[PDB]
Amino acid sequence: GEHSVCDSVSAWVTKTTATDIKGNTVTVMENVNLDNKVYKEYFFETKCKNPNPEPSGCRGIDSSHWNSYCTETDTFIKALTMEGNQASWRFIRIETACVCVITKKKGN
Amino acid sequence: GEHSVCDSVSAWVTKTTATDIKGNTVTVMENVNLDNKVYKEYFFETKCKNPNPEPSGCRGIDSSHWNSYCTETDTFIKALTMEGNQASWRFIRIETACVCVITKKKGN
Ligand SMILES: CCCCCCCCCCCCCCCCCCCCCC(=O)O[C@@H](CO)COC(=O)CCCCCCCCCCCCC
Repeated sequence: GEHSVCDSVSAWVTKTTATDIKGNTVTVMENVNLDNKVYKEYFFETKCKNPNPEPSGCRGIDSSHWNSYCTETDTFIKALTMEGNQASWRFIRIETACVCVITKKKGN
Repeated sequence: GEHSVCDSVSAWVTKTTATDIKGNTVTVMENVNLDNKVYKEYFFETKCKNPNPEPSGCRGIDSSHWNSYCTETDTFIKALTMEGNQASWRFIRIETACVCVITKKKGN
């Protein structure tokens, strides 16, 4: 009977553009060519379903002492890309989890 | 001014063994040998450093109504695996974040 403190939505997605590990925005190839056959590029993306499952932020948080919200953390997936017209293999930034972050309130 | 609810540790790693997408334990290659160019397989994994970063469980949790602990979640990354003579690409699992899990009482 377990709950996560923030709700997530995971799916397989394709991207046309992404941002690599170092920051460059880069075109992500529709297809890739390995072992004389073509494959599409898919990515397992996990986003936040919303930033406040509970009206007071993350779930099960002590609201009296903590303000909170849920936001995503990234992973880095190797993919075939292109910056300008130079094609290269790079690690690109895919959202991989939905995590709660807290701000010690003495104000909000 | 902000804090994580559970802490995490990330690094780029090599894998000799790995759990596949269908549940099987499989062995990852040393190198991917493309066009007579060869590349090791690097994976970005994030783990928790602590199932409970605070005595109460996860940080900021209303411990009075909720029990809590932080655990890894998995992403799915294509790696080149082998069993003996037969190499194949398969989605293996990689720990990508530390999330807080809660159980006790309220719901909503
Ligand atoms: C069913 C079988 C079908 C297979 C087709 C796949 C379809 C799925 C979609 C996904 C597509 C991906 C396919 C992958 C195919 C592999 C091709 C091999 C080519 C190798 C080239 C390569 O490996 O890519 C490398 C560039 O050659 C990049 O490797 C890096 O140089 C090494 C790691 C360095 C990390 C540096 C960061 C340090 C910062 C500290 C950490 C803080 C972080 C914030």
